[PDB]
Amino acid sequence: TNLCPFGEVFNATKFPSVYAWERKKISNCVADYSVLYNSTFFSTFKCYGVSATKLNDLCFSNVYADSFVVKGDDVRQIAPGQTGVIADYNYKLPDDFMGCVLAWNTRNIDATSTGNYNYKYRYLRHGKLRPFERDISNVPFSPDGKPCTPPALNCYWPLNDYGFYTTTGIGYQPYRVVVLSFE
Amino acid sequence: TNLCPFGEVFNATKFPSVYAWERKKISNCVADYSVLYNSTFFSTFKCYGVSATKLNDLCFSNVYADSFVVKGDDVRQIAPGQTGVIADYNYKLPDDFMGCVLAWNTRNIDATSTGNYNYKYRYLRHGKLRPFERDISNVPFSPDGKPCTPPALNCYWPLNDYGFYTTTGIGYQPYRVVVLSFE
Repeated sequence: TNLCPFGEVFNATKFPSVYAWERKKISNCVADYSVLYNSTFFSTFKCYGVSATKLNDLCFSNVYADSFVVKGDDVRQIAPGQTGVIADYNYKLPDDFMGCVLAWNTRNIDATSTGNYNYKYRYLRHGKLRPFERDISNVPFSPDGKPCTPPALNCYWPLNDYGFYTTTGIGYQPYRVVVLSFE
Repeated sequence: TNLCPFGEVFNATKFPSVYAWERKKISNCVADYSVLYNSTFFSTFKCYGVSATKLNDLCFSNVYADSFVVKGDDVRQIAPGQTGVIADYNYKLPDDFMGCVLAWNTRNIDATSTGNYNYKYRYLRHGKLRPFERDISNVPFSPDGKPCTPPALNCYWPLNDYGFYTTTGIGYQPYRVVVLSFE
């Protein structure tokens, strides 16, 4: 009884911004993938920290699922040991990560001809994130560390919008991402 | 009844050369990964053609398993859409591949300080292989296509040995590869 709430993960109408990534717990449930929508085709499906003795982990029966959107060229940062703005300041996996990263192109729902700017990422921060840390503040940033009031000079806004347009290359298109941690 | 022949696949003492890659069918059985070896940790675990409604394919219940050895720098050729000597002349995945590619570093058992030369690959051929095609011939090769009898000019032997040494970078180290097709 109780089927896994994978629909809430893969088929959610809205996905979070990566700076505001969301986690859902999946445990103590039966998996029925037949009640998900068809046509969710993973262009990335990469698993880390898996051993032959623990191949049963790919049944996904006890899992945390983290969801967010990035641009295509940033999907490579959702891996252990990566650097760049997403890994450093938004969503960080541990080096010893045990889990899988799934991504799929969502140009058709997440991009517009006029530009969808609803998804954001943090580009400035005082410190990189530890693994599975999350920062949701939107506080003026000063390089020197001092508190800071716009329009003061050397005072910056730490988030930047992705701009998702319908007529750009794949590296600039939106990807929904789900990271499953074996647990 | 019947526990999966995964031991035969993952735990074999000798692996095939990639030109002479081997296939094993795994179906009508229940998995017991416990008897497999601890210490087999996959440095590559990448799945292709998966969709959300087919996530259960990752239980690996009905599956062909292809095994062989390549060097580290060649593992990237074991993916859909790749070119190079291995993809072209040894082992070809189709563009529409539905399955997972697993690899792990085996310097410890497949490389020697003196050089292990038991693993081979084809480096000369007239034409690229079709997906899942296997060529185990070893007849002399002429670039003009004509029949060939060594020791004549423009006559060559089409297979080369990998040389696996203990004291080399990871790109030159041996990797055991298991490709699991959801077929």
